Amino acid sequence: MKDNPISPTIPLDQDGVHHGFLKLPYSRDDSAWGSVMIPITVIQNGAGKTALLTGANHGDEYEGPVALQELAATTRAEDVTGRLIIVPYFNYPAFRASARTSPIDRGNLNRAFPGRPDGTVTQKIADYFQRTLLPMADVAVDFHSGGKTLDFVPFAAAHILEDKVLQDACFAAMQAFNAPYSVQLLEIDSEGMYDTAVEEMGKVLVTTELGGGGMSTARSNAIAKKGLRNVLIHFGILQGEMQIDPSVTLDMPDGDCYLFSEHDGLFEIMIDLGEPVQEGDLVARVWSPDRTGEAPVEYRARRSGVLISRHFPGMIKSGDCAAVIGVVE
Amino acid sequence: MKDNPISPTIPLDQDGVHHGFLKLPYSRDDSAWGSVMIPITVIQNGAGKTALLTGANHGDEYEGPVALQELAATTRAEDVTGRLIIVPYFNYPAFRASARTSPIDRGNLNRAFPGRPDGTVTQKIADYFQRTLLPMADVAVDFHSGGKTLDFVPFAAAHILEDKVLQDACFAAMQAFNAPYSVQLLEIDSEGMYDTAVEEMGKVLVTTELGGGGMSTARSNAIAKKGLRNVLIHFGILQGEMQIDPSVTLDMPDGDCYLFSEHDGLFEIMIDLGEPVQEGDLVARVWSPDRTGEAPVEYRARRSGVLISRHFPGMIKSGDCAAVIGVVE
Amino acid sequence: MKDNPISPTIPLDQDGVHHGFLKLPYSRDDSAWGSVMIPITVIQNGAGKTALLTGANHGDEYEGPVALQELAATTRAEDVTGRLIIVPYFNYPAFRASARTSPIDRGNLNRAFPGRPDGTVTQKIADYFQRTLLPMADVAVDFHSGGKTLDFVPFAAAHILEDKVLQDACFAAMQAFNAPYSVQLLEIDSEGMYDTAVEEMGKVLVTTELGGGGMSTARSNAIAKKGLRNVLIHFGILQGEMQIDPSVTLDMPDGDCYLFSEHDGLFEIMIDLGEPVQEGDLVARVWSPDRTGEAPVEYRARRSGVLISRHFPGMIKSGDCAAVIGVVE
Amino acid sequence: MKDNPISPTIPLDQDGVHHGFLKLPYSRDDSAWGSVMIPITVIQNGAGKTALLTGANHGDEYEGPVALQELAATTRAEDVTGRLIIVPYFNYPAFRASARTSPIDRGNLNRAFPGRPDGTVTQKIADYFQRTLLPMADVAVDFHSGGKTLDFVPFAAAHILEDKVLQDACFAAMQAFNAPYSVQLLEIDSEGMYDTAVEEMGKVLVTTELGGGGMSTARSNAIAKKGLRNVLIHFGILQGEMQIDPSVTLDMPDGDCYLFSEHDGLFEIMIDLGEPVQEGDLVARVWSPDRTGEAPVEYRARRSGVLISRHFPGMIKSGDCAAVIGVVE
Amino acid sequence: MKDNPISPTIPLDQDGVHHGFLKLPYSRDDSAWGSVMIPITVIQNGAGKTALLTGANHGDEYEGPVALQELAATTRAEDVTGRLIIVPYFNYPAFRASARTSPIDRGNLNRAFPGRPDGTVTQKIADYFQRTLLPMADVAVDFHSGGKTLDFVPFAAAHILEDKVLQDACFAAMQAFNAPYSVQLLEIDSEGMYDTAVEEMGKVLVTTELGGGGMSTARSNAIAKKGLRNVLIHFGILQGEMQIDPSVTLDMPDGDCYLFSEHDGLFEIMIDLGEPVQEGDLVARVWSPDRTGEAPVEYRARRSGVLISRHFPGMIKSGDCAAVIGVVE
Amino acid sequence: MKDNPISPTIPLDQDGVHHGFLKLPYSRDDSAWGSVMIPITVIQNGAGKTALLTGANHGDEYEGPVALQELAATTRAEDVTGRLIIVPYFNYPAFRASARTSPIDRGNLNRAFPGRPDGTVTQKIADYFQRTLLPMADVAVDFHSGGKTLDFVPFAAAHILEDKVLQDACFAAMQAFNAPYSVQLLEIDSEGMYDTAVEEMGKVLVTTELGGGGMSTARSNAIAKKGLRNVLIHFGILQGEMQIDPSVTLDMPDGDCYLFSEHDGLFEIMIDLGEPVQEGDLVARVWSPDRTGEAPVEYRARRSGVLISRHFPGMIKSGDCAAVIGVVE
Ligand SMILES: [Ca+2]
Ligand SMILES: [Ca+2]
Ligand SMILES: [Ca+2]
Ligand SMILES: [Ca+2]
Ligand SMILES: [Ca+2]
Ligand SMILES: [Ca+2]
Ligand SMILES: [Cl-]
Ligand SMILES: [Cl-]
Ligand SMILES: [Cl-]
Ligand SMILES: [Cl-]
Ligand SMILES: [Cl-]
Ligand SMILES: [Cl-]
Repeated sequence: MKDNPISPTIPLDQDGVHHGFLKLPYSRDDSAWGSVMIPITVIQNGAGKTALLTGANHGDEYEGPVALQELAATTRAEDVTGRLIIVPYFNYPAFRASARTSPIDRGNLNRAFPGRPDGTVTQKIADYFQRTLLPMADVAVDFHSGGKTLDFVPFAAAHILEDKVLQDACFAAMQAFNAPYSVQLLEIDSEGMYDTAVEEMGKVLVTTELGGGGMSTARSNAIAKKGLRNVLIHFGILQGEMQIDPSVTLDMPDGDCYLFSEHDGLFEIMIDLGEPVQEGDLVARVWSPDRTGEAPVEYRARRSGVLISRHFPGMIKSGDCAAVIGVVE
Repeated sequence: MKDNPISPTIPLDQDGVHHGFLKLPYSRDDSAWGSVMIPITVIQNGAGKTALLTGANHGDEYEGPVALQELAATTRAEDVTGRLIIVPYFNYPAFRASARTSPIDRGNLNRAFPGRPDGTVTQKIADYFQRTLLPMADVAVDFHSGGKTLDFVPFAAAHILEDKVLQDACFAAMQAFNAPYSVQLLEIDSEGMYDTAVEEMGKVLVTTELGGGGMSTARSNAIAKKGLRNVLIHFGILQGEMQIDPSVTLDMPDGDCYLFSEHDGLFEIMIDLGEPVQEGDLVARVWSPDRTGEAPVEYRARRSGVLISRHFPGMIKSGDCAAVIGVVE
Repeated sequence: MKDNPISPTIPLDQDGVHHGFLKLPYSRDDSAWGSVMIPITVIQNGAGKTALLTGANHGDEYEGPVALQELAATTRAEDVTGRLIIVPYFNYPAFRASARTSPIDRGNLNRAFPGRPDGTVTQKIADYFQRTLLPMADVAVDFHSGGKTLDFVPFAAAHILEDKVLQDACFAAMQAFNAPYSVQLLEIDSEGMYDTAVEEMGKVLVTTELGGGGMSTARSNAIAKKGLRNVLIHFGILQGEMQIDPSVTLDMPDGDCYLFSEHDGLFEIMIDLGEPVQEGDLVARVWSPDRTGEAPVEYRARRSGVLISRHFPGMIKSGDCAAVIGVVE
Repeated sequence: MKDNPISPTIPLDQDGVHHGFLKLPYSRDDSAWGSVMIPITVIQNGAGKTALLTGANHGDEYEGPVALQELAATTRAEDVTGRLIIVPYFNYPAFRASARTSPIDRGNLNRAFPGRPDGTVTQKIADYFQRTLLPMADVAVDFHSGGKTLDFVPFAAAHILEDKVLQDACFAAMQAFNAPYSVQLLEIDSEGMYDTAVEEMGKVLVTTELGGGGMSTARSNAIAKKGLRNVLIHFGILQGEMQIDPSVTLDMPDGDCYLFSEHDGLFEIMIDLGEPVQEGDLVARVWSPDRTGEAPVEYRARRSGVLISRHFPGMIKSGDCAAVIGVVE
Repeated sequence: MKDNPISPTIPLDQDGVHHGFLKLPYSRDDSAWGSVMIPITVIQNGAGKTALLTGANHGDEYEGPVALQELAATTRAEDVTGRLIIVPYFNYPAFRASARTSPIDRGNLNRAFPGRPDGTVTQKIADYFQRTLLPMADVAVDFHSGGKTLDFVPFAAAHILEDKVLQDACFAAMQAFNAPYSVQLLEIDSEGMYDTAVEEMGKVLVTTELGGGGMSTARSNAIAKKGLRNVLIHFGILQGEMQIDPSVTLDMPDGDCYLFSEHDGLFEIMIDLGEPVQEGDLVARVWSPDRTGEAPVEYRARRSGVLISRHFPGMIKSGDCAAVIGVVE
Repeated sequence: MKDNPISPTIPLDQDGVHHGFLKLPYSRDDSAWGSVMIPITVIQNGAGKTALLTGANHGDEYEGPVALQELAATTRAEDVTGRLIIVPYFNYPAFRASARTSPIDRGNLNRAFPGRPDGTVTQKIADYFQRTLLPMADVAVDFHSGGKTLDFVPFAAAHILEDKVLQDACFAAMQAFNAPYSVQLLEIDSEGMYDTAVEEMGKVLVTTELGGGGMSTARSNAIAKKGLRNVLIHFGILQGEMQIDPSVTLDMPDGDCYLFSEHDGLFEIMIDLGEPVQEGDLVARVWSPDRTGEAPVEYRARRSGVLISRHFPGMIKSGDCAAVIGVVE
């Protein structure tokens, strides 16, 4: 396989604090000899694990990026035993466009793995992570949130894996994160995902869904920072005492959606995130976007639980997931 | 002045429940003989005031539209003493585009008054309301929310007016709405506004800011429905007992913004809506959108209070209002 | 009033055949020192009336432009007694974009009159015609067709005017055109129209609707050529014998539309142009564009007649005129 | 091969009338957890063939969709012996955009076969038809028309195939359709086509070209309905007597085009669809789109015949097929 | 007249060096409570004239902006006797888009005067300069270059004015600038121009054309810096000795263009900027953009001189000014 | 492999002068039966080499196209001994869009080789050149310039190749071209390039960089014409005496860039093309595009030399190559 064309502007394996870029050549109409300059910080000191920390895998998901920018700007080499490789804006082009996917190639980075060194920009990013960065990491933390179109109760997630020893390691790392909700689930759609790239190498992956709507709050930003610091202590890279608060564990959500809208319209949710519903209760109504006087279409809960995910925008489209009802363990 | 070209598909002054459209002729490349069909419901019965009820003055503001669609679809003529003229989607084209302003003319309907019958689509809407609908109304309720770029604590607002008798009437109607926050304020920018069109006629206007972010919640939707029902009881059009809960009154916010961003970047708010801050406390930080390792720009509270408004999206732009700190009476 | 900035590249009042442009200065991002070069041909010889002949008042209407390009390219000075001022592409920018309206300013040239010399490109075109060209003309012929969104039976039209002497002159010119259908109608929407600009000067105007759909046929192109040659003989500018065929006269259509769609969908017309319908007969059905199994919405004839106009495209929008039923005299 | 991700919202093999959707997951910036909901109706009763019926393979071709929506909405289970699988909008996204090709991926569905379950939306549609739906069908009817850029005399077509037994079966089905014109032709460009997908399985395919211009007429819509009903009787699925009218058979058109334009301009056709031309007769002229006085470019018939296809829009581009001359058998 | 809504973030009349913004409120879909933050620097010390210095009146013209950014960043209060008001990016939105005109309103700022406080963004900029900034200035320097579509020999220009005393003052200031070419000309198109706004107040205006093509060179940047420093010494605001080099004076160019292209194509200029041509010499040829083998269209010099302006891009459009031939005094 | 679908409208191997097109079928929404008509001229006479001559490999690079259009229009068969195959607009769609890459597929033709007959338009062009045209050529001349974003001193280039006999042949052809600068360099990025397609067949390739900025001058156009005529004499196809002027040879530039910008802003170059710099001298400064008063970012020469390449536009982006310093042999 050809070598990936990315070259860092900083060394990745030297002691100290280094701030620079992954330079990905990108020739196009408005820059014949141009590049995508992906921000990166490496902090390395003494002996320990290397953690690869990413935010904005999707460009409209902000909690991880806030936590990672602060981490990169405020952590001293002397506080670290091991290595932090910090990339707050993973699909950097998508992040710059405030979009889930890249405006260069419409690439969903989270489904681009293992990528290729001679493909689209998004594929070249994936390939560099697959073959260059991940092999130097022992563990990975990849932050997600709902994005502009979805909102979730704030959870950390661990995966059901064939390797039960790794599964337990991932579960322990997820507990350390200590988000207000905790999940362990089988990933239905594992092919091409970043999580799969990490896990199939035998490495612990920590992942989240920390809110959504294309925004973040002080509370959600604080969940990301605590969770990040906690897992970094768990991995032995940072030192100190972990913050431990109550967490609500959700029964195996099957990761699937059952309340798909069959109509475009004005979206009216009937309960808010985290709140209970009984089987048959109204979860949402879709009102006509183009006339008055018409009965709304109703979406009812198929079982009892709490609302764990919702369509975010005021307007919903045919085929959109309206809501997901989860079950507290 | 020429007559406005809008013609309703239903009568506006007949007893009963009528659902139809304001047909605004709109000739353009993709429809030579086309129209904007603005949904409208009229419900009239017995004797009483006429209320003109609008939502989606701005197209990305959803609480009012939910409350008004439900009102139009579920109210019986026999429940009404007076007249309801219900227009859930006021700048209908903006609403269809999920945008603050119309995609036809970039018109901000809320600053288009008094409009003109021979202008842009937005101006023709304004002119029809100014000269045809408002003169048949005794009172008006015009719902707002922050839109995609802003979020507010949920308030009902009444204006400081030169006519102190009307000012008191507006204040009383705002109290009846009974949102979780209550405001009375002088409008700095009154020229061209819908509120001014109503108030300068000597008529009570009820207005709100019920959340934002281009979405609504069951809680915010419920605030709109209760407030609407309450004011309609206050105006004698609907009957029943009002729902009265506690409300927090905000001292005269001067309606202005003091924490303008001077930088594009990643927006980190430090406290959430409704939460307290002391003078000099950090309210927000703007992180570099294109590198790591840089100290963030900080925005500090100029006085003590609670956060009443915030920039919503993850990314903030130079010149955006970051936040507004209000003071509890 | 300022002088219009248009300058012809040819003289407009010299004997012979001259082909050139109306140069309208147009400074913009992609040409700081640029122009719109509107094609024009002047043919002048001996003594007689001047006719001003325009096509593509709307840019997606093609019969007139075909007839006028052929006229400009094939008429000898020696065949003319008077003057032809031939502008096949009247809203030239709209014509170049294959659009009803200009892509520069969205201007509908047909409603831009009297225009202004310091306005938008479309307004400057109108102003030049209003103050420079029309005053040198005795008569005008302005070709229309339905455009991309409409189709009409092919008619020549004369207007009901306050000046009954001019009305009769216009009627006679319309009869000479001898399209397969003939109409005389009161124009409901006369303000700003080209037709009004001509007629209020006391001048004969010949106008048409010769088909539509953004295309033309050999038959429709031939209707335009015969009609043009006929009226030019009637006006004494060209010599020869007129072609006279049968014409169907339509009773005063009121120029208005009664079968507006209230739904977006798949458009199914039930009779074709020129064909009869009885009162209450189905004229069109609108099928759901996004599901199967739903009963279609039906549009029925309000009176007996023949179909004289129809919505053209497969997809119809809310507020589109579906069809117009006319009555044979 | 991976399973296709499409799941129907209805059963496809149960007796009765079922209306629903093929849910194709489609995650993108404006819907992270979204779908393309392709309308589908299944009608099954008793014993017989299964027919797979598609319209809007190309999204700007309307006759088939009208005929299929009516079929899905008006056919009773009790009228059927066999199964109808009805998909009026085959490239559903293209249909929603009124475009030949999908706005998601620019996919021409008619050249996307056999597709793949992990490709673009258009490829996933093709793959589902190739591996799931077609194998449950005995016969297929796939409607085409010219689209926005082309118009054809209305024909049903059967293909010259290597399997002469199937060729005869296809020919018989085409005769039953009984369009006003009949063709049997060798398909030059068979790779990737839907027709090839059906035929190479040993299955009868019925295909058409029923007009064009991005519109349909009552006559063309009626041709589609009769042809559909006729072939469904021929296949034994519906009962009744076929409608048989005269049909004109065209000699093997070689499916190729010889009158390509080498110029952009104003398109003037000289004869209309179905009308005769002699060898060397003028078929079309292209006039300058940007000046007057220039001789037009002429396109002449290479042999005698009738006009069977034409460029539709008023403006023609360099490299566009102007016209095709066919020969009556 | 209403007050302009712009408020500076810095004082404009205080001694010292102040860097900030003109905050122009700008509410729109992507920022409800947003602003255009126009950069501004004020440097004031001791006694003297105030100069108002602008670059990027057009956003794709770069020499002035380079010279003004350096001036604002490197000049000490102690070096100044008077006041510098420095706005390197005058049509700031156009500058941010690298466009001649604003992407907000397509406004050409140079023709927006006197503007209005309640108009478009561009008009509000003009109004603030007309009524607030210009009245506090004694002199103005407004830099231009050709932009993306034009290139000029580098000149400073002074205007022929009715006030001959001011005319002489402007001429003297232009000589001090000492560009490699010098011009004094009557402005044909004076209405709405910035230059007119300054001059009609009785104030000296210094203007330029320092190159073009949407770029600048070290030589052209150096012409701007020397010229700026020179005029600031001439006005008594900066101290030191002026740089004086040879300058070529051009005879009254009439500011008009005579070699307009009547064709789109590949543009071949035959002589370069500053080089001589004789009457009848070939100045440019336009080659067909869509075929080979065709004779090019030729543009010949109407009189002897030197090339002072040229169309820049490889592709030229109908109506573009190809070139202007000037005459050395 | 399938045959490429391109068919010439002229013979390619007949004596004489032939002007026509490569017809590449291209079906799309705005032309169902359309084509890309690539201009081509073939001139053949007597005995000799065939040269394949291309311009506008990138569509915004104009010197080659000017030289080749003139060559195709002015060369007589009788002047030729051999064959010229002249394609002035190689990526024809990119040329028509004045873009580096095709607007159809964003294809960079120069990296599309060997292409495929069933791929994108750009790939089909490449495939036709790879398998049809190149095999009939003995030599190739492929013109480049910087494009809209880059400017270069005008050089002819020859490559360092493994076949040292061919390397010497290429070097000799480059010397004959006799541009004002001469280079021989190892191509770092050879995979997929046109140059590689030619050279790996054992054939001499002549290539250039003759200026840039999306424009050309009489001087740069003249460099292209002389160089073309010279190499055609060297190859024995045209007769006459070569023009020989001084040429500056550049030491092996490594073809790489070391002064990448890490900042968006206003670009100020400090020396111009061809001018000397010493190690550590300032080559460029990037000024803030959104405020005043800030120190600029500086880019310094890493070694002594002359400026051989520069970023062209006024605005530079993060990751853009600012400049390249070369060394005179
Ligand atoms: Ca440790
Ligand atoms: Ca009452
Ligand atoms: Ca006569
Ligand atoms: Ca049967
Ligand atoms: Ca002084
Ligand atoms: Ca020879
Ligand atoms: Cl994903
Ligand atoms: Cl507002
Ligand atoms: Cl009109
Ligand atoms: Cl096809
Ligand atoms: Cl200007
Ligand atoms: Cl390249």
